Amino acid sequence: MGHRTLASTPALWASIPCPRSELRLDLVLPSGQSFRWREQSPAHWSGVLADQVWTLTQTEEQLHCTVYRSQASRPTPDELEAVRKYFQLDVTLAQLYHHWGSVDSHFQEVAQKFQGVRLLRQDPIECLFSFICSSNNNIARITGMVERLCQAFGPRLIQLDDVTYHGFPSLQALAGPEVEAHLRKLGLGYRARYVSASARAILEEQGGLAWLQQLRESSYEEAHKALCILPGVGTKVADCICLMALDKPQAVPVDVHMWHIAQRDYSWHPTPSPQTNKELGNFFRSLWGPYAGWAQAVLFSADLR
Ligand SMILES: c1ccc2c(NC3CCCCC3)nc(C3CC3)nc2c1
Repeated sequence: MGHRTLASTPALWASIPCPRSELRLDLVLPSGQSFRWREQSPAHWSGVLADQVWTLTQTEEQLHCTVYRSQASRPTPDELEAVRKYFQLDVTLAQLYHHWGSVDSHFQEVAQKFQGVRLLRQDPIECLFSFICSSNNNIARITGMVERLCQAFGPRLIQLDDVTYHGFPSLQALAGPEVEAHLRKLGLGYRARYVSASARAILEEQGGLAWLQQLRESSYEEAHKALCILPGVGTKVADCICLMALDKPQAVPVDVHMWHIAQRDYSWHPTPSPQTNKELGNFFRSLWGPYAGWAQAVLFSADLR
């Protein structure tokens, strides 16, 4: 079995009305939100979404989706709802791009060269453990560690060419007393202890998946504080999970990367440290407004290119 392309199997693809202004897969899927997508063929993005493998590709006006499960067929309208939810396609980006463009002139400039930078709505467990794997790491090496984590502890879904896709591990799988030693063997280093000890904390102390739904329904301030009780989850990782899985669109994760960007392109300086990081966060919330994390995604994606 091989990765599908739109050209070679058109009947297996369902289309979503989606202009390049609302979504660019190439500025979203590889741009440090999810680490589960690879361009396995030009303009064709393959990855695990809701425990199934998908390939996504787009033309000027449409997003095209295929799902690998039986006999091959088009995604059902119900299956496509997972895709709509993941890309938050209810949110009209054009309205957000204008509002940011008005209140910030550098952004306005970047925005018309980098259309369709959306924020994924990610599964809380996948997002939490992926961003625990993100510390002191580039996108390349994070992607590798997450792949090896899922290979070890997640269910095998399918093989396409020489890529074996796994579901994201459950809390139960990551909480086991052998997990930390095995994840060290896979090169996660110090992040191994964080993954295993956080899985255990969530299961035994916080009450499982119910806690991450509770944090979804809570304020940014509550949810951020709540996440920072987990081994390996400080301001940076808490802000990532807040923005990308817990619907806190005002969350702005700040590292040395976001800092070289604000230094150069915004003539900012601390009046890199916890105190200086929080100031920077506050600035971007003051400037861009209640969806500041989304505006940050445009600049970060832009900067990676
Ligand atoms: C490794 C992996 C991912 C990221 C990352 N992802 C951003 C997070 C906020 C918006 C969208 C994606 N951001 C940053 C900096 C804050 C800019 N560093 C990373 C280092």
